[PDB]
Amino acid sequence: SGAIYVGNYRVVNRHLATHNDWANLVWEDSSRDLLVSSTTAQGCDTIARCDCQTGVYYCSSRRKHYPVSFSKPSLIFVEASEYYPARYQSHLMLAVGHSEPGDCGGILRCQHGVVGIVSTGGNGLVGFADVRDLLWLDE
Ligand SMILES: COc1ccccc1[C@@H](C)C(=O)N1CCC[C@H](C(N)=O)C1
Ligand SMILES: [Zn+2]
Repeated sequence: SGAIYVGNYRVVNRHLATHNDWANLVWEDSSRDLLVSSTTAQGCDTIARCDCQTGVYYCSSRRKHYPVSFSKPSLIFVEASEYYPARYQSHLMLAVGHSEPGDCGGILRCQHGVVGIVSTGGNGLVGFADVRDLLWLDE
């Protein structure tokens, strides 16, 4: 679990969005596993606007943060799960690291701010849904 809170927006994994997220929907994209909802309170987070390929992510299944080198946002095949059919997920970045069911929503940060959230795992890999291209989150 986990979310980004920036301005009057909440960014979550689309497959973990609640009834309240859907009732306050701003934007969603199944191909990216992202959903953004509106909030009444002002958020706690800053979004990175950069091309960093290293950072640190939070892994809830270890209660620890790990440093990672990750690929640039790209179109990657993701196997079927209970939440999606087998498909290509866009704007996804991969790295070597631990991620299991439950770790989705953990934040990946570089020195400039939030980069994205955990969206895929298994096989000693961890995948992050990028949010750095969503410039409107800042306004
Ligand atoms: C079967 O899921 C796992 C198995 C081992 C390890 C980890 C997982 C989880 C985290 C995972 O990668 N996904 C399930 C939730 C939606 C994800 C997506 N973006 O399509 C895919
Ligand atoms: Zn950066």
